[PDB]
Amino acid sequence: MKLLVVSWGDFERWKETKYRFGGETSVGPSTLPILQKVIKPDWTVIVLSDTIGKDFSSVETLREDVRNRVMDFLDRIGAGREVDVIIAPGIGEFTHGSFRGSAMDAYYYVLHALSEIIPTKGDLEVHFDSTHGLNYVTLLTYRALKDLLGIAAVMNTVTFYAYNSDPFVPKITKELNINTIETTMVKPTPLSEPLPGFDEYLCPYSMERAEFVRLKGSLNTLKNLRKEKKKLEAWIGSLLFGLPLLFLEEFPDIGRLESYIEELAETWGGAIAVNAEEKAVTRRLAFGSGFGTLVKLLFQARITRGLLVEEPYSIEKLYSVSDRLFRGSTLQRVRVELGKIEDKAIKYARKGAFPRDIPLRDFLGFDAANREVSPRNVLAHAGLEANVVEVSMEAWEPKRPEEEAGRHTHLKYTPVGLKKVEDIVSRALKESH
Amino acid sequence: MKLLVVSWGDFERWKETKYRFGGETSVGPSTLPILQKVIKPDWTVIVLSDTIGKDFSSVETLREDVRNRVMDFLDRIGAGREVDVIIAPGIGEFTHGSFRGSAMDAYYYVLHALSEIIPTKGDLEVHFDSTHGLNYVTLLTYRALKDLLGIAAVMNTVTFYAYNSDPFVPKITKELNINTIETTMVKPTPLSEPLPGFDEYLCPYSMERAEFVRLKGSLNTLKNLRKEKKKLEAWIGSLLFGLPLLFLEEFPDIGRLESYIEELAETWGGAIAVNAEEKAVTRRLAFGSGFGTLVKLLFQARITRGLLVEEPYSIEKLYSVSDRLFRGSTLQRVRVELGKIEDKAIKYARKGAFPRDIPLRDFLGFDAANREVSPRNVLAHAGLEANVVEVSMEAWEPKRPEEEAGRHTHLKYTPVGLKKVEDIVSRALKES
Repeated sequence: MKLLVVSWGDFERWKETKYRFGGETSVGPSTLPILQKVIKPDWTVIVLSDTIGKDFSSVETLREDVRNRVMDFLDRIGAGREVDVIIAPGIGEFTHGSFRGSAMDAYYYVLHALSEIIPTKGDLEVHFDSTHGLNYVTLLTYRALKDLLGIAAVMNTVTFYAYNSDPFVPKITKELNINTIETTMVKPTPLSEPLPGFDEYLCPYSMERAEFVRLKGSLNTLKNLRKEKKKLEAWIGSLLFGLPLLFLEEFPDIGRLESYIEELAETWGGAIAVNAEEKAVTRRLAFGSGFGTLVKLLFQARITRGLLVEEPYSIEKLYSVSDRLFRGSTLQRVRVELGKIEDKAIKYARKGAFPRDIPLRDFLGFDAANREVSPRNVLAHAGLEANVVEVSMEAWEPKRPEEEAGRHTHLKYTPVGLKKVEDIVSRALKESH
Repeated sequence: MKLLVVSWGDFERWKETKYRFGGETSVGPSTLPILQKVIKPDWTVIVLSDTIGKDFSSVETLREDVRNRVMDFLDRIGAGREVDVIIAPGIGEFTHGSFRGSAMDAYYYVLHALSEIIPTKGDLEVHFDSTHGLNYVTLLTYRALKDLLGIAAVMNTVTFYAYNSDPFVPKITKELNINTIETTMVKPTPLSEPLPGFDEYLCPYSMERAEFVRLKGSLNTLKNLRKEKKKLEAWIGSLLFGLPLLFLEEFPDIGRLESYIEELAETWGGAIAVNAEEKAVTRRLAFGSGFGTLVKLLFQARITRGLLVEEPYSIEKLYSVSDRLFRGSTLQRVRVELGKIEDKAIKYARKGAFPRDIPLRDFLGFDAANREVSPRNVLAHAGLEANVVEVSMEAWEPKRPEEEAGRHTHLKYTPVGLKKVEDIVSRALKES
């Protein structure tokens, strides 16, 4: 997959000029046609501001106005119609109208938009053109792209290239070169924010206190997220800290995440007041960090959903899951722990023994000291602490148990144990923020 | 400590307007006064393209010209004395001059500039304004800030704000609000990239390939990096993987890193050809990723120099170092491993036994047949692998061995062990 993303301003006010890029040459007002010719992307994404729109009879007429104007210009230049247009909420008082709201709305809207576009299977080569963009929309688009690509890198290889053209001088300019200003192999960065308190999903920009309290109090999301919060924070922690069994047992409900994001995103869109006479758009609700955390959580869930399997979890499965999610010293300590449990099963098997629903402590043969569940041991033993895990050996007739024991030995958290791990990991996630 | 960074283009062509910010109001051509009033910055930095320079006698007359007119403007709106100004290398054909070079030189030059300004001690509250910036110089400045603060976050609390104003639109604007476009607590991101091949410290932009090979061969930096490259990647690995004994033994020479950066910086500057008649600057050398990696490596070293304890390295010191340097599961893993060794030393101390210069495998009492040094065991056991570490206990008269053993028990890599570990960590960093 090759993805070209382009940050745009007022594309009608652009002058014709020449562009050099990849030994090719292009006469036109925009960088997009030569960028497509050289890079040959599988998909193009154009990111521009609401403040280009010249219609205030509706919020959906305002967008179709902008989308049409963009579709004309793509015919004007040689640009293909294979594109997505993210019409992001911009700010400021213009001659053709007025737009007010949180300036950070643009980030959260593009973040959510890009989460539904960037593929969640396969490698990503990403090209971002910033030549034509507004400073603040281009930073917030750059920030939103990077933050999602980082979650993508956990499971897949992600290369990111960024271009800007030579600055434009009215009639001195003969040919602007399109420079590469970044080429990066994107580091894997799993989500490491806890979900915030219920003040930080939607905030009131221009709305009477009681109306806001009614909208907030109407949201199913905030009600459910109260009871679910800890289990989701336990899942986030299982990627960050190297807990392969917690990852499987705590794997989120994608449908319920999809539900929360759509409810919050719909409430936002609905509270946009477009006053048609006086040419004015007020976004009376602002997005909060909690919306971005949900968008990112659902994107990390989609990226990793391919690893999930049914409820009997074998040491061999935990090995395979671990080799995708983890790297460096985290990957290696996980393998040593699975090693210790695996080697003990091989011993049990040579003796013709197959214990079932036995605590890991009894399975490894520990002393009667320390029945407490400390953060230390839960995090140091890749979440496979001896007082919280239950082991089951599915009976078989060994002949080479060294390669057979992994498929037949299953780990499970106890119902009591899982609650102790969720606290420790949830607290450890919040204490690292 | 509160810091204010701003991105500037041509600050003369800016009209008077009024700006609202944080229960305040101000009238001027720029946001800096009201930003400086509301935010009470302990220090301020301004990043401008050099492409606003007019007098092309040579390089020091451009930077001079640009610094003069800036220092005029900062008196016109009373921007105080607590200020640094970074004249970054821009490119393009302008009305009063032409500038040629890699577009990425402004990233590395500003990264270098910022690396000597940002405090490497105590917490940081960084405020960034992009209102008056060129797109690319503002994006590279933002990227350069984040890269360094991420390293500072290893050791200190770092909070970051970005601002941009409502657009100035000349023929309807009454007043412009200063919007906060970002509020973030900066995640600790240790340096996580190997040093590259000796092609990628300085690259020729417009130098004939025979002249480049000449000057690459005269740099004392690339010859001294030949030796150390592995020893430095080992150190980078020590933070990233949780190897606190390797962090101490491989702790780089800051004076020697300083001199490498300055030799690459002053070699780049000395390949800038200025033509007074053609009004044309040409940067014939471009900075490579490797220049960026050295600047970041020197920055991580200054940030953590405080953790380099005196010899010998005791289990108590390794605990102390570890507690500062590592978080989450990596910290808990390292603590359990030092605890294995400590608990052993306690048992020895109780029997009045004080083994001196004994391999860790004999101290822990291991089987034979396992003297191969694997990636797995070096990375999984916090670099304290039983075939590469030597233990000593300084004998004493114990009263509470559970408190004393920590202070009197010293670890170090064997000379053979350290070279194997360097190879394993260096390699693990390259596969990343």
